[PDB]
Amino acid sequence: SHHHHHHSSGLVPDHMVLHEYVNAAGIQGEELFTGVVPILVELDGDVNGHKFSVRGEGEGDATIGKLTLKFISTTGKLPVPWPTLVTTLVQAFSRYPDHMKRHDFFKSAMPEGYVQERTISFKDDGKYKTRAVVKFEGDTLVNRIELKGTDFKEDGNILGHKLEYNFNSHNVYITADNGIKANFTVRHNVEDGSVQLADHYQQNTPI
Repeated sequence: SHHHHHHSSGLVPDHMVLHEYVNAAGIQGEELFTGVVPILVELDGDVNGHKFSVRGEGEGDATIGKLTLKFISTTGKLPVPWPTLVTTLVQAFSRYPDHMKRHDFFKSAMPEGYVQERTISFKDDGKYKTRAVVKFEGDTLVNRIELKGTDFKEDGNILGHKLEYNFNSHNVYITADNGIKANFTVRHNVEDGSVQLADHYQQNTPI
């Protein structure tokens, strides 16, 4: 009724390539994750009124907890730093040890999927509200997202693009909600050596 994911991310050279490593610890739909699974990501966003869209493609291998995703901004330059979109842009690919596969809400909701909603509050700055559908549509796992960002400072670390293009490791704590809830705090390195925290509040509902 309470476990975590450990997440590690590599961001590689408007465009971003993301390599993700995720495993669970702390304690029917699984058959779609035996192989390598193609992934499609679509995000439509508005931050302080700045509209943008992101499209991503890649594939995931949940038996080892690895994902590779390539993203492009289809509307030109992003109004926010790519690192701030990483957690929004598929926790079904987390590797669960055999002894706790019964807690894998994300795979067991498949193929029908789940709705994933978050509020992400950047400390001393604005917030994102996100709503996503994560599901299989044929042989492909899709993550379809609407993101609304509000209350950001124009000279802050987000709209001012002061975050380093890298990503730290995090623990994502998960408990049963007939869905799940999760809470965690992301740490973003800032170009002046400070850290920008981003509190994540998440609720997932099966479809």
